[PDB]
Amino acid sequence: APQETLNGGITDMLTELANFEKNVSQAIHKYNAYRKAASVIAKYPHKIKSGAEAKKLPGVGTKIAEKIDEFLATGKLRKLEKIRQDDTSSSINFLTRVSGIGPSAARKFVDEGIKTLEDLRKNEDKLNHHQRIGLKYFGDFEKRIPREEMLQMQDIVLNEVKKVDSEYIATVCGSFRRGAESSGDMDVLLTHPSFTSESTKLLHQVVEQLQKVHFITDTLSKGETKFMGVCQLPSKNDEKEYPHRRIDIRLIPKDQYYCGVLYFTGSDIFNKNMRAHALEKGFTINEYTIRPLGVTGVAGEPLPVDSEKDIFDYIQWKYREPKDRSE
DNA sequence: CCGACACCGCATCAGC
DNA sequence: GCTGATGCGT
DNA sequence: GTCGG
Ligand code: NA
Ligand code: NA
Ligand code: NA
Ligand code: NA
Repeated sequence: APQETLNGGITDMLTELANFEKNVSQAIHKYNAYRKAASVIAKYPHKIKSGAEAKKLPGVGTKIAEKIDEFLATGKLRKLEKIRQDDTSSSINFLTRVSGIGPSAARKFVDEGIKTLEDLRKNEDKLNHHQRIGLKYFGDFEKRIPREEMLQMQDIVLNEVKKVDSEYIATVCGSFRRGAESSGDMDVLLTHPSFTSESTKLLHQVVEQLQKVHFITDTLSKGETKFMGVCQLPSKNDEKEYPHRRIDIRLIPKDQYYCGVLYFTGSDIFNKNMRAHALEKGFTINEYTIRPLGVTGVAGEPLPVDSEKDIFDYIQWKYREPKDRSE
């Protein structure tokens, strides 16, 4: 985990570029290209001396190598400096930081003169439900969640779920499950023996109880299988109130639950490699199932999975702890 | 050279 | 009103 | 923007 001081200037630059591609130029693939470049460089255990050196890293190509050369010789990048001062682009880029406001909404807003949160605040009528909530908790949503708070949050979630029906199975996934010391939000995977792929309010009852005890404070979206909202830990009489947090709850069929827990636990890298290894072993693993691949490439019916290990067993790969799934 | 870069639930829009 | 497409987010 | 069939 090389200190940012190594190539932080370079990594910051690529990430800033990444954001403008995504939020202003609406070029999602260039956005991911810059992210990938910044990721590989952020991991590089050496202070980069030239673009040629960086180009050796997978994800860093001709254009980025050239930009690195400019940054190393001048300490900046003309194209980035210019776009920072651009009132329109900087505003569009900024507005996307509000949950619910994507590249399209941000452009539409800036086009009609709405460029700041203050502007947004004065124009509630132009915001949909999600966006109003995103505006309401703008600061809180950008704050991270200490593991200690994630544990208290888990305590409430697991308690209320069991209270609704002791047969529910709930698992808080994400980096939190891998042992991370901080999380950006809470991702809860829920299932019930009564719910399977080929079988016929399970989610509603849980969301409702969480609201009843005033843990869940707002709802961004809610259907029969996925809830996205806001929650807040109860504050101690006198204590500063805790920040509002983003929490998602997904109801998944029992027979596909562990493939789900596996995937949403990550990391994104571990998923890539495991899915790779699975292929060569003659298996295709996605978010919902693991299936065998015949000699001509024809996928067969999904294999029974009753635990994460079952998945690991199928592809000959000793079960690895979540704490060791960094890659 | 030029297509891939993931799949999908929900809220909401666009077209009929 | 219904159906499909789009925006957004994870 | 980068990769690769
Ligand atoms: Na490269
Ligand atoms: Na946003
Ligand atoms: Na954003
Ligand atoms: Na019971």
